[PDB]
Amino acid sequence: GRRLVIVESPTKARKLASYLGSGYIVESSRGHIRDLPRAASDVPAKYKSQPWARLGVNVDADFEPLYIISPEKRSTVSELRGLLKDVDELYLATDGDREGEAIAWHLLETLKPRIPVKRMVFHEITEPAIRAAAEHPRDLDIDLVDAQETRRILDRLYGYEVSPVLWKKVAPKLSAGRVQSVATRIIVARERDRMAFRSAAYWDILAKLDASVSDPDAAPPTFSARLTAVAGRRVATGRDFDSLGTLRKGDEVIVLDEGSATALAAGLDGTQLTVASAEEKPYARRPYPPFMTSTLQQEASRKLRFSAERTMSIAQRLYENGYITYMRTDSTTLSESAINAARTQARQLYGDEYVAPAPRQYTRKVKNAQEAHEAIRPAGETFATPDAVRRELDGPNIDDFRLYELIWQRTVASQMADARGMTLSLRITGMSGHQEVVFSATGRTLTFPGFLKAYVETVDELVGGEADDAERRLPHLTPGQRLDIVELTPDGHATNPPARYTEASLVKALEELGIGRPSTYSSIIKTIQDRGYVHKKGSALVPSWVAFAVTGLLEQHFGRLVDYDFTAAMEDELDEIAAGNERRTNWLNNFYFGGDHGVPDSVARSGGLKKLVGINLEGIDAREVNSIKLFDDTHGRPIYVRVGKNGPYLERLVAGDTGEPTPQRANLSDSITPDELTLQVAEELFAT
Repeated sequence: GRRLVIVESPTKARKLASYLGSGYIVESSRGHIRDLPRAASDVPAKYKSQPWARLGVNVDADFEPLYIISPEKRSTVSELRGLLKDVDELYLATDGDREGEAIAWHLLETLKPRIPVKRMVFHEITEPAIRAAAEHPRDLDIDLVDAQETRRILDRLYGYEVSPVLWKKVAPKLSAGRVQSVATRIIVARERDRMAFRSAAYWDILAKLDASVSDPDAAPPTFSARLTAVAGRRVATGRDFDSLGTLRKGDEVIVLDEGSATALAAGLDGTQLTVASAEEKPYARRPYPPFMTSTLQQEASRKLRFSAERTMSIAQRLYENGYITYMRTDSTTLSESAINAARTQARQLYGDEYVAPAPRQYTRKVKNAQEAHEAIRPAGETFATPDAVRRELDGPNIDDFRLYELIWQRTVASQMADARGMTLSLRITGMSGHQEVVFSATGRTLTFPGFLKAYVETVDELVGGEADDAERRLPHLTPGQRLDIVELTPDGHATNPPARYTEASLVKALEELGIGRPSTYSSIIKTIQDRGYVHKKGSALVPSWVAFAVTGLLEQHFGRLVDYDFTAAMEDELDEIAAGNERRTNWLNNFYFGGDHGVPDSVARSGGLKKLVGINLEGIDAREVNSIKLFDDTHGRPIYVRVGKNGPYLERLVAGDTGEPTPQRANLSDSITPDELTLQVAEELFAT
């Protein structure tokens, strides 16, 4: 009575074997065992008579794939076949999402069992979860397998059609990547917005006011306020200017400068201000939901400074070793046992007052419940505390401890009571010579921390802002109360260009645009950095010059392929295949050959990928593709970056010795970010 069990990895195999016990042999497939051909030599002799076999897809026979065993996986397949000959049953215990379902399907196609097969699905590796899964197998879900295969074939066809354009028009060393190119466009577009941004100056007055002379119990006795109106005209702030430094077409404002702000402050010397309005308004802040993949990568990035790749590598270990639930999920739902476990831990650490009065369920509907239906949380019916786990995960496993702690803290905080406090507003009037001025101040208290004692989100380092537990205190004041002026400071400001993305804020955008999925956020972000499209300047993602070249080529000549809405619709359509609401063959025929289905003017409705890419490329001039226009110099001569074989350089045409146009050049490193290469910097590079 021997049973063979197959999982993706050796760590998972040892952990399952520890719970299944005697009579189970648990082996690892090392991931996928088959793939489309990667080179001519992968094509077996039987298929060398098929001209499509190297591409690996017969588009004329409903996109029939040629799956072959990768040469580095032959010995794995050979061992599994030999083991199979000596067992009475086969258990396939890969992940239950479409990736793991496709691996199970491939193992069946390759191993061809003559014995019963049980497909085991679980989202945490605990003795009760593994025992349950073995006793209650799931039927193989061919809709999941078809969705996985649709994406595999899509990626192969996309690469087959688009790569040669990139090679001919940009550089031979480039690889096509469809969703990668969209993420790169997001980053390029932001850099272009920063390059085109022009700042505007505006001034106000910062006042330090002292209320201790009027009300001796004022706490705090001093506070800050800013000038917000003059003679019934609102003072301009940074939000009132457009991206070129001109006022928006909204309500009238007055833009102060140094002179007018200083003159206003001067007319306020020796006078008192008067409280006009003072409001105290309660707020109640609900806890953050339990983690899903997107918010785990965002918070691990902002708080722990982990890259999304590092976070998912750590989470994989924590999952395979039994510490957390499955880490690729769009659910924030907790099981009844995990709600009760979190609520008990909160009570024991923070007291009855800090537990939510009723249990909190964050039942956000998941697009496919078959693939992952629980939040990322500590595994088991009772969560191991961090203190309990700190010893097991010390030394070289410190990353695992730190991410486990973050997950534990988030999960307990999700079952805690709302935070409470007061939002504070203050409107203050005075007179500067003949002109009435208004001063404004705001404030926020935290009278009850609630869940914030256990978890506070970290603000994005580039966007900035106030943390959810920060407090800004203001004394209690009454309309008509007099205030003395301690200090008056005319204060100068400039508008700021839109923030670059961090890894955290790019994940957030990929999720909100509907372009990323739990299984793809981190691989997109890692791949755009490894293939040289994007690099890191501190925590900021900065596009390289070749990213401008490739993004421009796609935008100018293949625009539907990098359109955010068309991309999100394709990702949604693949999900419909996974749910059994759309057919693999129908989808591939419509996308590749053209069809009457999908959103208006998509690749499919315009005639299909094959026709879209196969336009006349002679009109695409490689020289302009690899030329990024920056600006004219003071003589009106265009300056541009050229992406050469040896990397980028600055260029402009100038009068030679004969007076005819002559190239002047200056080589460029990624030390200079694109929005830093101003005209002034360019002239400096041209001098050397």
